[PDB]
Amino acid sequence: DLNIKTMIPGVPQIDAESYILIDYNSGKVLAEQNADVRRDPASLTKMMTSYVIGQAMKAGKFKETDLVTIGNDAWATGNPVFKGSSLMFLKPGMQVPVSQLIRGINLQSGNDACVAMADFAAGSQDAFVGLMNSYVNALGLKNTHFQTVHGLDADGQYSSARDMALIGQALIRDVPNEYSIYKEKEFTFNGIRQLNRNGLLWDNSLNVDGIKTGHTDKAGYNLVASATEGQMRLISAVMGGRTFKGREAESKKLLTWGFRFFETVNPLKVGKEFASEPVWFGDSDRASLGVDKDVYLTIPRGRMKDLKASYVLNSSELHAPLQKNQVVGTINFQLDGKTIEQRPLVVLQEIPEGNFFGKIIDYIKLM
Ligand SMILES: *C(=O)[C@@H]([C@@H]1N=C(C(=O)O)[C@@H](S[C@@H]2CN[C@@H](C(=O)N(C)C)C2)[C@@H]1C)[C@@H](C)O
Repeated sequence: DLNIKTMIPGVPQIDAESYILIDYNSGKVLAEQNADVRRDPASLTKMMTSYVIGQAMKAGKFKETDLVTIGNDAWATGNPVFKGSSLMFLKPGMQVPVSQLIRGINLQSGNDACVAMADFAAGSQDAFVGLMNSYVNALGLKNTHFQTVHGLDADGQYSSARDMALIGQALIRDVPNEYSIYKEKEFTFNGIRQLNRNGLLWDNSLNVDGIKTGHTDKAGYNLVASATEGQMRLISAVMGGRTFKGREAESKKLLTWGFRFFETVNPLKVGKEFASEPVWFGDSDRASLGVDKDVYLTIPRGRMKDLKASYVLNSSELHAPLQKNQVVGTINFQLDGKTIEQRPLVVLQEIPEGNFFGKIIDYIKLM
């Protein structure tokens, strides 16, 4: 009858030590297990490296076509610390376009390429790690600290499924030109073809434009994945997966589960009037009320027509002056009579005080 419509879906068991599934637009956590346990991120570290780089290029600090000259510290076979790790095989003296180095970072997980771009972007690796951890602070991540540009095992570096899912959200949102690289399945440098090890890119059942893989014998098998269905986008991060086949199978389970049982809705957009309230002492009698940021809600799929919204005002009356985006109350979104999310009710257009004097006196005073 209606137990169907109010059904909570069982969450599938996940053969991973830590995971999280979130909606990209709404931020809603659909499923989680040990999402805040600090773990080693392995090459998921390179998501942040890519984020810092994308911010730099966004700010015009360098271009795709600028040629980086490879220094001694990015010499692949000149630094045995790189042994047994993925590399794009850079040698001192080469001039490699920025567009190729970031593809070594994102697609081949090339640790030498991270060193190349770090010195280029920030002058040194320490400076670049400083940018990384500063963006950790700027994004409000609470279980993430970086000590390398590549994600080779550093004793004091860690992250979490939630923080890595939030880093992936930040990538898609803040630096989309950089994020659009992760869907490329193959990249060739210096006559060596290497594959993007995110096998979900190959899965036709999903529209995975994918993020980053990572694996060390201490981290396990890590993968941050993102897919779309229509205009809904989900993000999954599993850490401590058992095998390469295991981490992708589990991630895919979360993404199809999330898509099948939940949907994302956009019930109100910025600048569209949600409500109207009288105003006192103003040049306008009424205030137009809405949101300063588009509302995205994640609800059970099919239940959109059952979504109801209402609002409360912080004060009994509204007195001018009122500014653009001044918060005067709360919008309540309810499903089945229960409030499922709130977002601030704000003034859509500033409303100054009365001032009804001769327009010319006004000018004259200025003049
Ligand atoms: C990041 O976690 C490390 C790097 N990244 C990956 C990955 O993209 O999944 C692994 S996979 C790579 C595939 N073949 C293995 C190998 O023996 N070599 C040397 C290429 C590893 C890899 C560990 C990064 C820190 O190195």
